[PDB]
Amino acid sequence: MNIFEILRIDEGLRLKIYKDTEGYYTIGIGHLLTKSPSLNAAKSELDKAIGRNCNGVITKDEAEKLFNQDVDAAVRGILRNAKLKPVYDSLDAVRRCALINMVFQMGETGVAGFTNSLRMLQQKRWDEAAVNLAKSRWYNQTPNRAKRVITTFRTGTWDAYKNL
Repeated sequence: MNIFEILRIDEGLRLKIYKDTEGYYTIGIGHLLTKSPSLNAAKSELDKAIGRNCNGVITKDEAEKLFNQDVDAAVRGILRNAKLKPVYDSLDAVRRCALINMVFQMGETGVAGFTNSLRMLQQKRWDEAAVNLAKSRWYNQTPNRAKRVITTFRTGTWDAYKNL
């Protein structure tokens, strides 16, 4: 299983503008368009992102294009972040997917803020980090998805997504 597949599972795929779990305008595979309340603002950002007049709808290919860009961006962001890079470099390949998934969801800034948990991952105290990570707004808001990432960090396997 790879990052693309895991994220495709956690975000879904929507070809029309929709509101994410926080009420923000999104399209494709978790591609945030805007945090503004205006649909026009969103359709505007949409057309700018795709390079065409979309009228709030895109194609599968266009979604996949945004998705590759976003994943790429997440990785790069991890690599350039002083708090994140060291954690990421210390981890195994599976666990690296878990960190990227959180960053894709919440931004580098948001993740860089889990100081305690990051330290614990770095030290490879899996159980402790899993408990610490659960004590967050992230977990309370999106519990099922959070459990999937968390078990991934805890077990170092893809079992949580093997059901799915």
